[PDB]
Amino acid sequence: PPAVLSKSGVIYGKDVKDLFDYAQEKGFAIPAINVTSSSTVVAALEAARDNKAPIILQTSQGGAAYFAGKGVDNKDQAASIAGSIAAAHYIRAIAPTYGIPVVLHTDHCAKKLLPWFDGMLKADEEFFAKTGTPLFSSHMLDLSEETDDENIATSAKYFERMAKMGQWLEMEIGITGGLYTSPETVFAVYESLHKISPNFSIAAAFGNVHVQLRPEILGDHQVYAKKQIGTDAKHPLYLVFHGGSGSTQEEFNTAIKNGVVKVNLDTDCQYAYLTGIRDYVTNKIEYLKAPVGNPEGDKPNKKYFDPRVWVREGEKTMSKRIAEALDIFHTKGQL
Amino acid sequence: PPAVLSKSGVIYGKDVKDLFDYAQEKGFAIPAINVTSSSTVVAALEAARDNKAPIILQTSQGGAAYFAGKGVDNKDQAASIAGSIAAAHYIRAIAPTYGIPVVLHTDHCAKKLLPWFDGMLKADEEFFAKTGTPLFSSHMLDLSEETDDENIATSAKYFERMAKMGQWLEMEIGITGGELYTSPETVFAVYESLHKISPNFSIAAAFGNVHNVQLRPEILGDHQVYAKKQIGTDAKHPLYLVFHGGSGSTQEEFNTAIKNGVVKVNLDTDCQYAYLTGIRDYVTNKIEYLKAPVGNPEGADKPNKKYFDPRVWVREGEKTMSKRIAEALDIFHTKGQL
Ligand SMILES: Nc1ccc(NC(=O)c2ccccc2[SeH])cc1
Ligand SMILES: Nc1ccc(NC(=O)c2ccccc2[SeH])cc1
Ligand SMILES: [Zn+2]
Ligand SMILES: [Zn+2]
Repeated sequence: PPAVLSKSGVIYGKDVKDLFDYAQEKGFAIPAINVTSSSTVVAALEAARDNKAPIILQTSQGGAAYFAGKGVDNKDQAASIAGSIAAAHYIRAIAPTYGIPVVLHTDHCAKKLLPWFDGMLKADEEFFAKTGTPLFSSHMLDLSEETDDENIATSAKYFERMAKMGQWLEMEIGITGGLYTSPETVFAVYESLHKISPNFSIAAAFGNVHVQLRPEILGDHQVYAKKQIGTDAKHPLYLVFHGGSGSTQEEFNTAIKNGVVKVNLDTDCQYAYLTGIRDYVTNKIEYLKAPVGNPEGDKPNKKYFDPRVWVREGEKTMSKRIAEALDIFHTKGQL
Repeated sequence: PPAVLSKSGVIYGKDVKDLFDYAQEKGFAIPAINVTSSSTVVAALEAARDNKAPIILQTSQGGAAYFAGKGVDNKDQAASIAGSIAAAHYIRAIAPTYGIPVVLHTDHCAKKLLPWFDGMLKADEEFFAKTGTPLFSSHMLDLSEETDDENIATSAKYFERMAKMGQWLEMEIGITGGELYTSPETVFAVYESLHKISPNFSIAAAFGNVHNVQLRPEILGDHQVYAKKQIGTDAKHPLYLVFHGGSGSTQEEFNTAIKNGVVKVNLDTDCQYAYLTGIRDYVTNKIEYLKAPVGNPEGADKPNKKYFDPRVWVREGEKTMSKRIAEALDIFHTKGQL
């Protein structure tokens, strides 16, 4: 039973691999929560701690720039860089308080956003040089629109640099090549990256739109790589499940059995966080400065407009949503 | 033209004193905004960069506990400690991007809440020895409900720890006795004992600023005149004074306070309300705010993702909070001072 399960805070290095191996041994996936604010970070960590689960927090390119603020010019990725770095420091500072291991990750980065990747890496190296761990646990590349050769080459280039800090890389491959992702395509991703380090996961195109979901193809990848490596391991790969919301428990179940360790579903969470604040539409009569239907012409509506009151409703409704995912992915109780 | 006017990010030590001396001399005060989230930090920093102004960000005990999460038990001030620390790293990390000096401060901390103060000072000291600077620019102590000699005494001991780091202390004193407005005699007692330790401190007196009695910013002039003669200096402002919680004061009441040497003004309610308004005004798109099924174009065939994305509606509250902050930076003549 790996030490990572009894740690609290952001985890790095071997702790990330041990966590993902544990997920595969025990048959569970860990949801990946896009976070855009201290308030969405809080809702995710709280859902995870209350369900005694590990969790992945990730910033997308736009989430990271929202952490910087939308009024910060982002023509040259300076806002995604600075904001991903500020979220990283915030999350590291508060995450230990929730008593759970946390994987700090960054989301889709296609070729035209590699300057944002570049900025995080430099920061990671800096941090790594003075503290012994990088700043982010994990990064994603999504060169799936490039040729698979170019995607694999560029991933590998970045991965070499990432492997010096034992940092995890998630990479996405699609159906471009030079319909689903063929198992031999996935294996070429494995062949290059495994040469550098084992610390990497693959998001393949298996009907997950983001005409039908084909989670069993993830098993064909695992079987193909099984026979190529000559191993008895059921799961030679670490697999990731992107988007395509509305998939049922059986679909998530065959994907997890086939070695998926991580599931991103961001429209679910975005909508969930709105509802609690949105339903604070019933208190609209008490939502002007003094003037309230309840009593006074003259009442102080301060106990109603305090953001600590209403924002907490979105946190509450996001956290419940994440609690559902945590059970559906069998990650509840796993610590 | 002090250096601090040209710096980006959270400022410390003497840069704080410089900023306040420059506030006192050019006749402006600086709004202190309560933050409870990254979103609300962003709103304050954006309004200050947009209006070329320095700004103070502060976490109340409850705001700091909010940054940790309401789900985090706070019986021993634990949420308030972790949350303010985590706000400090976040604010320190993002503030340089907005290009303005930022005072990172903490709000009203009474006797019962001193564990929160202990936990913050503990973290400032570790961080100081690692880096040469504390986490927080300044901290506030509010022991006004305690006897006045007990207030000056606890505040002197804490101020002696903060002065190793060059940290700024703001202390509040009320109308209590121990051996109706704060007397200039009583105010000078505070200055007497704290100034021996370091000059990096400001004072919040009870001058009718409810939080019977009328608002009297003229007594803060009485404070300066009393101290000035009792010291011998000939400068107008031997005290750094702060204006707490001035519910709807006039422009002239604020001008009186500023010219009597107030450098810092906080009023929490307005910001809170302003942040809400922008988000509350996304009640005009209620019909687009359930999943997948939109009134406007097509039910269960037109997606609502682009409207319920929090990056959209939260921004609206940010924008209306910064407009109010911008109006406050005008009112306190802090606009454009960089
Ligand atoms: N009924 C139901 C359906 C789907 C889900 N999955 C999620 O929410 C999820 C998954 C990954 C990341 C974030 C979330 Se909020 C949870 C519950
Ligand atoms: N018309 C008007 C009246 C008062 C104010 N003052 C403020 O807002 C303020 C002051 C201090 C701290 C935060 C804010 Se939002 C601003 C505008
Ligand atoms: Zn993808
Ligand atoms: Zn006060």
